[PDB]
Amino acid sequence: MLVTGLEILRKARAEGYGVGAFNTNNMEFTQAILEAAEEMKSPVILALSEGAMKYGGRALTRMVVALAQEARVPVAVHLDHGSSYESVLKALREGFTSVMIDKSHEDFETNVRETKRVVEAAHAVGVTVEAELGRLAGIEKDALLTNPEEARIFMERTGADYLAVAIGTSHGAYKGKGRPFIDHPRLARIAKLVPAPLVLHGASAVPQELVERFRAAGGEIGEASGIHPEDIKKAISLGIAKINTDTDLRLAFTALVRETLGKNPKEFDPRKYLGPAREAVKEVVKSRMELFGSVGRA
Amino acid sequence: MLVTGLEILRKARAEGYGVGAFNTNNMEFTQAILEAAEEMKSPVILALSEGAMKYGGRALTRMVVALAQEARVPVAVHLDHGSSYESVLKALREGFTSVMIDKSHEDFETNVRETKRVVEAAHAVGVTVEAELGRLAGIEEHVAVDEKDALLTNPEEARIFMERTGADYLAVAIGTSHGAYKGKGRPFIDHPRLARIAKLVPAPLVLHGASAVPQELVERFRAAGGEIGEASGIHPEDIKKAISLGIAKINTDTDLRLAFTALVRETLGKNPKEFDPRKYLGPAREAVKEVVKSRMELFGSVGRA
Amino acid sequence: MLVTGLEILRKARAEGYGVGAFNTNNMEFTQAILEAAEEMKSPVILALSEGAMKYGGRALTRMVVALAQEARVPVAVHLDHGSSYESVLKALREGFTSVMIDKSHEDFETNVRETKRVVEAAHAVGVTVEAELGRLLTNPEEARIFMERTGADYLAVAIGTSHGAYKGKGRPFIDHPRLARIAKLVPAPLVLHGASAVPQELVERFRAAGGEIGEASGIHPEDIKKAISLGIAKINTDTDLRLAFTALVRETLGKNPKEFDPRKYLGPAREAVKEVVKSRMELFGSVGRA
Amino acid sequence: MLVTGLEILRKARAEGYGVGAFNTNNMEFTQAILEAAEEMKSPVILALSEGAMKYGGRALTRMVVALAQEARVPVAVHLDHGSSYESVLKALREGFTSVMIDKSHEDFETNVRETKRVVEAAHAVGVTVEAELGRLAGIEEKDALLTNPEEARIFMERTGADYLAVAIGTSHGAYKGKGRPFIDHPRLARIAKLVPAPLVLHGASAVPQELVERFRAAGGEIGEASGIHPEDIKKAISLGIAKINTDTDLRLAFTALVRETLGKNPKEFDPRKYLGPAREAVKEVVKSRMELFGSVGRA
Repeated sequence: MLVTGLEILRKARAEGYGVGAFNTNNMEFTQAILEAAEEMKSPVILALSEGAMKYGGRALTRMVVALAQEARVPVAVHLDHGSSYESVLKALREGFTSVMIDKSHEDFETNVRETKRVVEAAHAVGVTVEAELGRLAGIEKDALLTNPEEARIFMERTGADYLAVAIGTSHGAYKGKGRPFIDHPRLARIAKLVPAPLVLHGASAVPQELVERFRAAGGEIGEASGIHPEDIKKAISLGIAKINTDTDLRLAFTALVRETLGKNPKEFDPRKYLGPAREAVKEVVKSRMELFGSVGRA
Repeated sequence: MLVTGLEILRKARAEGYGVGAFNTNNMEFTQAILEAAEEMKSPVILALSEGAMKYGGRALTRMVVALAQEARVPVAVHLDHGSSYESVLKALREGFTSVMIDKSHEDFETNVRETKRVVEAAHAVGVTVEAELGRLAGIEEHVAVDEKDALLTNPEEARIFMERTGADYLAVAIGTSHGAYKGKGRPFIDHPRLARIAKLVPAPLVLHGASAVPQELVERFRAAGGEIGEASGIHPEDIKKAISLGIAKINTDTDLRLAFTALVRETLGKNPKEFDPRKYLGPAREAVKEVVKSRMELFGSVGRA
Repeated sequence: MLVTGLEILRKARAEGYGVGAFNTNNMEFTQAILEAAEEMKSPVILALSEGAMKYGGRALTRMVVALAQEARVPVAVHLDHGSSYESVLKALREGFTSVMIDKSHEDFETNVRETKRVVEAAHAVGVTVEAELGRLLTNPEEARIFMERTGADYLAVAIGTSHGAYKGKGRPFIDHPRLARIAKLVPAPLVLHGASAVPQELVERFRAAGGEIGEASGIHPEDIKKAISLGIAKINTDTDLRLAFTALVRETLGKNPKEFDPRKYLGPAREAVKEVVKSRMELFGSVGRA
Repeated sequence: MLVTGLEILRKARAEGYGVGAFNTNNMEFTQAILEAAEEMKSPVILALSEGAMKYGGRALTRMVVALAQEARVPVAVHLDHGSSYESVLKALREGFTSVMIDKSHEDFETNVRETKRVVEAAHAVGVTVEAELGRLAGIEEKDALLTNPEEARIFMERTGADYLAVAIGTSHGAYKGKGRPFIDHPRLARIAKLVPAPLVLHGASAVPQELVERFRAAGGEIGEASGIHPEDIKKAISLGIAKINTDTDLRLAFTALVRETLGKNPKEFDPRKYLGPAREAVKEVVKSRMELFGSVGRA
């Protein structure tokens, strides 16, 4: 059933577990993510960037909302990192149950202003909002990360429902040389000041096994590095209630596409290579839920 | 908008042009097909095999019906070679506007029996029915009494089959067959046979296994991933005459799969560092859209919406 | 959320309570019933007769199915008393999650043939079926055989009720012994049709607002309580709903001649139906069962 | 099929006819309106007021939108007289294809600010907006409650609104003015020259005598009911009115039938038996309306 973010994110933080948000751009990804959630009896978030809405169009948005409603477990549909008030309005129009505008690159007053305007429109129609303070970039001394104090003020001036924090993560397959630094003490401090559920983006693990599977097939990838699993577990115990995963899914999906087409030159039936790719995505989603502890939490 | 197609097809034959039916299995194929339809302002049929339904499930069926409705051109959603009564029932349940039961391999009475049962079920819920007589197998120009009663639709039988069953369309067997290997050189199409059947069967006619399997495409596929044999499809001119002769609905599947895969292979082959799905499914979807468009140009449905 | 009748009815009998199946013909009725189920945190069944489907059309079926999915309680959408195989097809086409063809009036064999053919089509698409044997009596042994022959999912038995505002004179008959006997031979959930309470208070209210009603007679509460305990898991409800609705439309229009705003007389009428549904859920014991 | 108001209205004004917008509050009304539009091969607008939003809830909004998409004729779903930005947002949320806010009671600049903000939100979403300037009041003081033409042109230019609702004499209800309601056509004709965008006429029910008396007969009471004369509608359209709203005529027709069936049959309590013919009467009214507006066959 369709629900807002706040719904399940609160029980998540109060219960000491995290709910995974997974990015999707088409049918096979949406199925993999929802079946995984059904089998694991876990709540889940379908994340759709603006890039997704562009590639997906009406086909994607109506289907995600439709499958989300028809699922037996709680499912929210979030627009991730919206870039404008107008983008947010389109997400509200397409039935998203949670939205967010990324103005973390703006000065404080501008971020508060943009965010607050989004909060009023979203709440006006029963939708929840994820605010964003600090910039997603790996590393403190320069204070490019979330200021816990500013975080409480941000949440108070805007009336956002949950907060995305910058403590060391970043999108993509190269989050750092070796194990990326995650500022836990900073996270704990923010958590003491912001009781609202916390959000962790750019959280892919980029597992070595997966990195090698990609190479073994199509190949070509550098010193890829993701967020260490132990850091995910710790960040969640401090208050992270929502964790996004996009890169691991893309990698798993393409690795299977390449090995299937590589091993079967004569093959030209789409489902024969996209189906296995879909399965691999579903498996990734499940270990992800197991990792976050959202299993059996629906 | 969502239509049953009978009206789409009736106007197709009445005006001597064909409407393309295109197989889909996911989002990318559905978008390409429908966009190609919006462009060209052409009516179109979204075809889903039983394999598509299993692969796509509710996600696919729900999406195809929606979108079909939203479209600004006439769109029909057909089952295509339904294997059983229960298969047709699943199609009715998922909102298809036209179903098809394939019992061409069975004797005449069993075909009629099964088909008729489908017509009653479909018509009870405002859905149209396509039925086929004769096996879709290729034939050379050597066989005598073979390319007659043995294989290929027999006109007299056609009229009778269509009358005993309440079918609305009728797929005919005149030399076409599925897959990329339709026959050495230009596969023979029994045009006179099609002509006779049309003279006895007024209902719109349907042509399956009609992919063109263009050489350039074959070579593009080999140039990338590769490995395909002496691909041979139905000649464009045969498609034109057949259409001028009463063929109102033409199914295309192989051409789309090949184009889509050709592009996936080359994009992934050219950019090993790529793992963002849309980077290879996007250009693959675009190649499918272009295939559909040219297909509509060949069918004469451009601007017929 | 939208589910088949079996899913909801199976647990009902296994838990010792009954689920109400309330007939709807339009928006206000569908809302009254769903809002009742939500507040009572109870599973519910929306029943649509062939007349309902005729009157409401695709406007009604689309809506009922949509509201049911979005419901925060388990909801089933039933064709109730289908008169033909084609009628059932339509119900499956419109997204119904449960169907039933009424062939009780036919001979056993005809009933079994007709019903078996419905079970085959519905099951083929994941929809469950209710089968009827008797007149709104039923032999406990005929049921067992009837059920095993036609793989139906739940059975409605003739125990002494009758769909109408006059189910007898003194008190309507409810052969509890006959129920237990069949409940012993049929483990599948049992259904009770024509079990309206046609309350004295409502009859009086209906009359006070103009409008005539004969010696109204319905089923007694205790009989429902006992029938349920014995195995009745689904109780069809309609008459009482129409009465309350009409009772209110009348007095509102009578006490306000200048009133021509539809929501002014249909709204309080919708309210009365919601209240009947709630008390109906209490009686069946489905409150807080979602 | 679902379309915004602007599509059909622009065509209407150029071709010289009007498209009817009919208020609905439940299923029966929505069915009556759409069936009439289908049978008349006419485009139609389904109008929902905030009262409708409250009364029908999500059940009504989702149904109206779905049936609109399904129809074989152009159908727009408009919010009529939204009372706030938040209200307009909800309407965008529920899939409406045209919205409007009514702050015409406020001063010009406040009205412009409020409308422009609504325009930006709707257009960003592919939805069109109807602006309102002036108070809907009957007349026989000058510009105290009427639509100042030159002000309209300025109103439309500053607020990128798609169409304009004018106050040239109409008002809501079944009591529009003693005798024949006065319609300030000249006022309309001037505004029309200053504003090329399609015009809208609210409070335009005819309140026909044979329906009023029909109501009294086997029914309740009603004062000296009076609506806009058919001629005033026929001409207002020739001068640029592309959209005409009807609400009261439908409520009356519907209640009249409800009252007659119940009154003539005290034993009746099957809702479909009294709502059904009520729905048929509203449908006949809608059909006559389309005929009057000149939209038949314009689908």
